[PDB]
Amino acid sequence: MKKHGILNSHLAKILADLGHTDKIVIADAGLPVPDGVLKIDLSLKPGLPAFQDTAAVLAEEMAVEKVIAAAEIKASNQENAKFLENLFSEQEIEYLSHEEFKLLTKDAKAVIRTGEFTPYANCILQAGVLF
Amino acid sequence: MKKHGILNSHLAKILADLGHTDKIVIADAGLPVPDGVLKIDLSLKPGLPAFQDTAAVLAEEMAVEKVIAAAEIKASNQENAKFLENLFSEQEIEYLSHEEFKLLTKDAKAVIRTGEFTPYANCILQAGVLF
Amino acid sequence: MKKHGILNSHLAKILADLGHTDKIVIADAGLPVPDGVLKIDLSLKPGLPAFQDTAAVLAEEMAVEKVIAAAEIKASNQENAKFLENLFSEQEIEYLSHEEFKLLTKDAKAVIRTGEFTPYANCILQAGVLF
Amino acid sequence: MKKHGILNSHLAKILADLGHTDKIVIADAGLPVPDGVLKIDLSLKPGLPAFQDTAAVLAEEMAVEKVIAAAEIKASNQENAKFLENLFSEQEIEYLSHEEFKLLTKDAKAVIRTGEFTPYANCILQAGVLF
Amino acid sequence: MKKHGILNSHLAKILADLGHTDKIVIADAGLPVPDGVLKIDLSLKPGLPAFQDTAAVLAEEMAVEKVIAAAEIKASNQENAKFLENLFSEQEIEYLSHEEFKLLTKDAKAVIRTGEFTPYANCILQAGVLF
Amino acid sequence: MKKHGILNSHLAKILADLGHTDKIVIADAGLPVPDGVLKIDLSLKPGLPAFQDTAAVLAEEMAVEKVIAAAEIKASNQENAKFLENLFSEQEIEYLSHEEFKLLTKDAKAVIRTGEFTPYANCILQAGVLF
Amino acid sequence: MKKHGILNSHLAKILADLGHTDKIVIADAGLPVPDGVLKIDLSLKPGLPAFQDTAAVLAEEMAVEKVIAAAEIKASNQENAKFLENLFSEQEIEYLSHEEFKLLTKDAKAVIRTGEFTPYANCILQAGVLF
Amino acid sequence: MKKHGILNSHLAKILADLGHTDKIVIADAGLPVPDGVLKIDLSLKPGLPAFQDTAAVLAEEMAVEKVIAAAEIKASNQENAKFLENLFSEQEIEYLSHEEFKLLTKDAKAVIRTGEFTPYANCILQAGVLF
Amino acid sequence: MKKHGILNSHLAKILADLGHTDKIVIADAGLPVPDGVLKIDLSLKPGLPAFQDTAAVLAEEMAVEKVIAAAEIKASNQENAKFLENLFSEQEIEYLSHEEFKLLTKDAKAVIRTGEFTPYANCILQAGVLF
Amino acid sequence: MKKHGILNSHLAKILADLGHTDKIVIADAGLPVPDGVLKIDLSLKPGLPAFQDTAAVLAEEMAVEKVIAAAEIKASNQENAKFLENLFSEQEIEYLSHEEFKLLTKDAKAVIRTGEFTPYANCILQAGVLF
Ligand SMILES: O[C@@H]1[C@H](O)[C@H](O)CO[C@H]1O
Ligand SMILES: O[C@@H]1[C@H](O)[C@H](O)CO[C@H]1O
Ligand SMILES: O[C@@H]1[C@H](O)[C@H](O)CO[C@H]1O
Ligand SMILES: O[C@@H]1[C@H](O)[C@H](O)CO[C@H]1O
Ligand SMILES: O[C@@H]1[C@H](O)[C@H](O)CO[C@H]1O
Ligand SMILES: O[C@@H]1[C@H](O)[C@H](O)CO[C@H]1O
Ligand SMILES: O[C@@H]1[C@H](O)[C@H](O)CO[C@H]1O
Ligand SMILES: O[C@@H]1[C@H](O)[C@H](O)CO[C@H]1O
Ligand SMILES: O[C@@H]1[C@H](O)[C@H](O)CO[C@H]1O
Ligand SMILES: O[C@@H]1[C@H](O)[C@H](O)CO[C@H]1O
Ligand SMILES: [Cl-]
Ligand SMILES: [Cl-]
Ligand SMILES: [Cl-]
Ligand SMILES: [Cl-]
Repeated sequence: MKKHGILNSHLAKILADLGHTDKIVIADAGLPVPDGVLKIDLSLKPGLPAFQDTAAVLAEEMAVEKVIAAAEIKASNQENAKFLENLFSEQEIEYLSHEEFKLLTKDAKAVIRTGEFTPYANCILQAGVLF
Repeated sequence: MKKHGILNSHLAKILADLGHTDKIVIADAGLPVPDGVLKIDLSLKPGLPAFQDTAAVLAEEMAVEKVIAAAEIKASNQENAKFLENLFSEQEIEYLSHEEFKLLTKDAKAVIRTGEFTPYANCILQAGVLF
Repeated sequence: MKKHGILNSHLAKILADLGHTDKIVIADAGLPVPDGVLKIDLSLKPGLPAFQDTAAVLAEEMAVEKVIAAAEIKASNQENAKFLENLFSEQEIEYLSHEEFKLLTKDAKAVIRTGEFTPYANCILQAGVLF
Repeated sequence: MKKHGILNSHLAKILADLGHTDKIVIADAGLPVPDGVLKIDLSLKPGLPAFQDTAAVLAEEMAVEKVIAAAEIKASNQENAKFLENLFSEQEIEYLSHEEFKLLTKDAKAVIRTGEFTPYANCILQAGVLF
Repeated sequence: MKKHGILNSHLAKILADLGHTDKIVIADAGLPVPDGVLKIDLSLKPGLPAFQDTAAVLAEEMAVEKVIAAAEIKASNQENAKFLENLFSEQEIEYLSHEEFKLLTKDAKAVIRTGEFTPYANCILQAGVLF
Repeated sequence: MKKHGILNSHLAKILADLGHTDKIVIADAGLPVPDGVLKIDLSLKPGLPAFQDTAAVLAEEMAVEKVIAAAEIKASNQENAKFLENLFSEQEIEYLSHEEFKLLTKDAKAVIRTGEFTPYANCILQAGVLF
Repeated sequence: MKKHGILNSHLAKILADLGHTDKIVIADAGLPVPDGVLKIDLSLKPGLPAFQDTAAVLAEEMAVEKVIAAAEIKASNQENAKFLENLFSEQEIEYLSHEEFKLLTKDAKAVIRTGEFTPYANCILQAGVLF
Repeated sequence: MKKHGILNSHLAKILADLGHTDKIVIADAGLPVPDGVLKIDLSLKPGLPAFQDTAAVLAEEMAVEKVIAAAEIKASNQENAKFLENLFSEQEIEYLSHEEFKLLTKDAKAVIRTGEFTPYANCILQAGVLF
Repeated sequence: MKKHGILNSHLAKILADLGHTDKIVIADAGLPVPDGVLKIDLSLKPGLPAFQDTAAVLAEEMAVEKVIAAAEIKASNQENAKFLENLFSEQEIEYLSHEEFKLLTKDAKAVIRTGEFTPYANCILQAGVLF
Repeated sequence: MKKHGILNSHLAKILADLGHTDKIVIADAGLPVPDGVLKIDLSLKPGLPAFQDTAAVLAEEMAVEKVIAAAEIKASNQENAKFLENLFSEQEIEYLSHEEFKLLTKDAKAVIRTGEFTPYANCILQAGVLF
């Protein structure tokens, strides 16, 4: 067995190919996935796994230089919005309209679907560099 | 969005094709997957999701006529062994040696990998019929 | 066997991947299917299954926020036009010319072909969200 | 549009390649489909389409020289057992145990899944020749 | 064996998927086939099969709404040109320059190559509707 | 255009790869095709193209060292049986039961389906060598 | 074995699909091949096979109506330039700059790589028609 | 970028899928790779990378329960044989003849080719379990 | 461009993957190629390229450990037989019956077709090791 | 085994297809790889293989007519910037902004990932010609 890194086999393969500026998406159960973008569905049931649990694991296994989210999250999901601001305190966090956000997901290497059943609980993690 | 059934998109597709006697495997993080058998990895980190949570969701979404498990589970994982006996009280539960168990997984339609980090926490669910 | 959700295996797989705003098409026996769009043909013979039977089952298994149809349906197929109004009384219904309608089918995740042999008996169901 | 023959596009493609002795299977909603065998699911809901309706359409679009069903159908599904005898008057009807029946389906060019929710409502149609 | 419809298996598959306005092309031995368009070659030797024989069969198995040919056919192949006018008396026959004709072939579902060794013996059949 | 050789593009490709002892099959409209063997269907309608016309073209474009046919052809299809004897007078002709003939088609590089509607009008052409 | 036509199996397949105006390229060892264009490499070692030998065989097996070559060939490779003029005296020969020549290879059905080690020893053969 | 685990992207994907008892092979530049086994070639030039460098990195990123090597390594490659003994001092090391060794490579998930130019410098690492 | 090694791109790819004991076949124009074995056809016309020319090039670019040919070559092709003996003076040359020779070709990584039009001008080159 | 040329099997296949002006990229561990471009990862651990070592091997196995690097390398990576100037003395070295550089990589036939952990250690080698 693999000794280090993320436990999920599908996710390990995606992280392995990440280069500077590549993007991956963490999404709630309702975000549509653009045609041609790989979808890894980790959901089991509503709320499992949660957006917070998934984002935390990725933050620990991936070098993130920037986080992108939809402005709407501040209005309909303060709970998760705060979590995001706290988790990525050192990184740059940009808010765009949800419409623009969706547009940006077309360039993602993958969309990770969580079981999160709350509004606009989605974010784009942009890969940094280790040197 | 889909109104009923299992939330996970990968799993929904597998359940959709199940016919009487078809088998699927729920497995801990260490079970090897036979070549040619589809692998759906739901693990996020050790213990998430747990064997119990995964087995419970499947029991509710799939008609199971028989459950197969390795005798070794009774010796090294009484906790999960009891859970299994309780969850599938109405179904037939058969214990085989772990070696035989692995052999049977070659005929499964899929292996669902959980984040369970305890010994022999694996079982084979054999599909029943609705009429 | 799968206990909940739509009975058709091909359809279950499509519903499983629907995200907010994704579209699927229910078509009569004559609608052309754009290249690149998956076609699931349920027809057996003229009139079986009917547009009404198909649309009703889908309404029960999918959360629809908007319905789109060709304006020509009102004048050439009153029975079915009324059926739609009644079935999706709570959703927004939009009428476009058949020409524009056909153009929209290019973005659909799938086209479900029925055995319907009456004019303009087609519609686009746009997925809503569960939270 | 195609003027003659069966309406279903998927089925038309299967019938087109049929040669003397090739086999296709008409199945109820529970029959498991062997790996590698093409599956065409026409089901919409329990009981639609019915085994009888599907078998009737195939009978008039395909030259059948022999029908094969499971003996169990005579005891558990007398109504559909009679339908077959009546529908395939001139053809040779052979009965086998359900187990042997399933073995034969591995050689089928395709399995057509109906919405039939009654025990052992399955049969294999063996293609005849037109000269 | 298949009881009704066109005898050729490849062609039956093409006709089965035809929807209103879909196009197929019947070509002589020299017409180039655009990249991406399926080619079904029925030629055996020069003159076999003939343009006329192939067109006659398709006219009988397909609902033709409109026929398109190159104006050059009237100048260099009056024999086949007259044939076309008579075979499709009831349908609309449009003449375009051979150059425009070729551009339209790129939208066809298939090109059927015949053994015809006479100039401009090509035509596009546009599918109609059965209701 | 290609100046020499067989006119049919599909067949030209198969002949191009023939080595000493490779086999191709010419079949009537009813011969079943083993799974995995390429099928090139040249049929248009019953009797077109005929078994005789197809065999004659192949004989002229391929170096045949041996011909294999079913014994049943001599009694059930005298006309074609005589034709085969005349066309391949130089080569060795071997007659096997039809059942044994069919097993042999498993090793063929391709089965050419003709429009022939007369019994046992099939034969295997075994490639010879040009030096 | 195939009695007539070009000996190379790869090339025989390309010639079989040629229609009026289709193009194939004969190249020296250095010509780059555009992505998506089939490359058939016949080279063995420098000078084997030569540009001249390859062009001569193709000229005898393909109906060429036009030849296109880079203007630079006349000054940098006089020997081959003369050869091209002699071999294709009947057909139309057009000279374009090498850069423009390369853009043209994008539309070729295939690039045949020879062992030629002399500059600008490339040419495009445009298919003619046999009637 | 991925923060933890093995640096090589191809290798990370292989490690991610390892289950208990799965095998991977580290090979010198001359070992033949069985058909069907994925080959990841890390060689740059003779001696780079070395067997020792490769084996050491893998030992750090993978939980190995058993090592298998060819007995011939002890006599023909003492330096490397000793290196293995030392590196995997805590694991079980099994020596088979090179012939039997090669047979075992057929079951490997992958063969990692190094730039090692010394005799029998190959080994099979058998994955252990983390709990 | 590639500076060193064999000039042919297809062949370079085959040589690159060769491991100790791997086999490639050099064949005359009539040798049949087993299903599943890659065929690289270098033939242009009869006699070009010659068996001798092709074998000479491979001998120079590949480390040959053993050579296998059919005994029949000594009887019907003494010229090429002597060539082989001289070219591979240092290597082991084994003669088997042509029938056994053919069975061994099924294990080859590739068959290289030459333009050789003389009997039994075929041979299997078994790869050696560079250390 | 292959006697001459680069040792890496993956790289050998890429070099084999190189034509005049084709490009390959040598990258550090952080460079993102455009979609559709082949990625060959040689990295083993940070610093192995090094940018210099990889570039040196490619230089002697590939005819390079022009090198392209990012201007940023001169300021952030002076050591590797000098290496390049020194290694490619005769070749033309062009510098562009890192952004323009990345755009050019979309046209590369492949990206070779090294274990180089230093800023802007990337370069594009443009293939020259051998005559
Ligand atoms: O689920 C997503 C969003 O988070 C929001 O709920 C709107 O619909 C989808 O786009
Ligand atoms: O992880 C599984 C078992 O559950 C046990 O831990 C032994 O190794 C694997 O087969
Ligand atoms: O069948 C469809 C329509 O419903 C109408 O019948 C016109 O032709 C097709 O576009
Ligand atoms: O559904 C089929 C049978 O008809 C019976 O119900 C038993 O299970 C399946 O094999
Ligand atoms: O064969 C076709 C035409 O019918 C005409 O002969 C001109 O060349 C091809 O385009
Ligand atoms: O069509 C073939 C035979 O020629 C015969 O007609 C019997 O059925 C098929 O096997
Ligand atoms: O090899 C070709 C040309 O013939 C010329 O040598 C220049 O480089 C390539 O484009
Ligand atoms: O390279 C391998 C071995 O390590 C040994 O060198 C013999 O040849 C191959 O099998
Ligand atoms: O061409 C080959 C042989 O070399 C011999 O000519 C016999 O036929 C084929 O098997
Ligand atoms: O790794 C590369 C560069 O060399 C630099 O480190 C910036 O990120 C990537 O583009
Ligand atoms: Cl990892
Ligand atoms: Cl479902
Ligand atoms: Cl039909
Ligand atoms: Cl090489």
